[PDB]
Amino acid sequence: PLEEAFDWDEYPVQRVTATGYTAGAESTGKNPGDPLYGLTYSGVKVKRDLYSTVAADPSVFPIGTILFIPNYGLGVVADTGSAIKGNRLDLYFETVKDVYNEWGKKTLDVYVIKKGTGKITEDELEKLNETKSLQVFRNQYKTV
Amino acid sequence: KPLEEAFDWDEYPVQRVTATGYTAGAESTGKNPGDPLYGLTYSGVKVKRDLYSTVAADPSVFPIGTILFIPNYGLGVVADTGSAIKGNRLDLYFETVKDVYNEWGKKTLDVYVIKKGTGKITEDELEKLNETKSLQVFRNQYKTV
Ligand SMILES: CC(=O)N[C@H]1[C@@H]2OC[C@@H](O2)[C@@H](O[C@@H]2O[C@H](CO)[C@@H](O)[C@H](O)[C@H]2NC(C)=O)[C@@H]1O
Ligand SMILES: CC(=O)N[C@H]1[C@@H]2OC[C@@H](O2)[C@@H](O[C@@H]2O[C@H](CO)[C@@H](O)[C@H](O)[C@H]2NC(C)=O)[C@@H]1O
Repeated sequence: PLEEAFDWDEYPVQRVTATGYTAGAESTGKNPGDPLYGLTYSGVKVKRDLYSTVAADPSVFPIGTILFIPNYGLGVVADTGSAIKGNRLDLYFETVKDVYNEWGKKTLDVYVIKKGTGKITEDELEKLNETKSLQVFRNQYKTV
Repeated sequence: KPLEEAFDWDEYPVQRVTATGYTAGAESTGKNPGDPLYGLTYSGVKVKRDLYSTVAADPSVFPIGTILFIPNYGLGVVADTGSAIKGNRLDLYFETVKDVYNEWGKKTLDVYVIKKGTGKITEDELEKLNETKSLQVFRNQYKTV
């Protein structure tokens, strides 16, 4: 594939943190019908292609900057965002499902603690969450 | 210390799986808020993010009620299922779509800077890049035919 087709290490390298996004309201607060729906900060339409539109911090990667992003592809800096600051990228995908599956999808090892019986109730789930020996870890997962 | 290193988890059996995130929202479930069935899992339990969170899996692999420890997510109780959740597949519940984007989808990686931009980009410039002759062989893997 493209990752192996060229010696990319001849180009400058930048460590970044990257998430995915779509043109939809969950990312942009805009919906179909809005005048600027689907349009990046630069004015060009969002695109997932050989060269895809990506979001970055203009002070780090100016608009028009061409990047190669492993496991995503070639990217042209065309968009920006309030949360997109510093060494941060946001990668355009067509659908929320694509963000979940093409960037969010992770292969990893999980530990099987107890085989289930086929049932679970609210009471049992509450009992598990009230486990005394684990309350010290609980604030790390509770939102409230 | 983090839960991920507070116990010798390798004492327990290990299962390689492919995992994604989901929410109660319509993008995942097709249900809208106001629906009395909104946020209701297959097991009849309400979706929950907590010490023990509700996760989705294939019952034939992980029966309902199965407790897992998923690194960088937490302890999970299999309480949900899904048409696409088959085989060694897990779907991890998050409260919002942004949480799925940020808390699961966020990756630290190196990218290569091919060319620094001038501060402007046009549709025609982007089109010409995508029409690069020597790269049309690679284009099938990114374009959605
Ligand atoms: C919270 C946050 O930073 N959201 C970003 C996320 O990353 C890129 C994209 O989605 C971004 O949306 C773009 O915001 C810019 C600044 O308000 C707008 O000028 C762009 O038109 C908008 N892009 C699109 C495709 O709508 C969000 O602001
Ligand atoms: C595409 C797909 O499989 N989506 C899944 C995704 O993973 C778990 C959850 O979201 C799942 O939603 C649950 O579907 C089950 C039937 O398949 C229903 O019985 C559950 O009530 C439903 N869960 C919720 C919280 O609505 C989606 O079907």
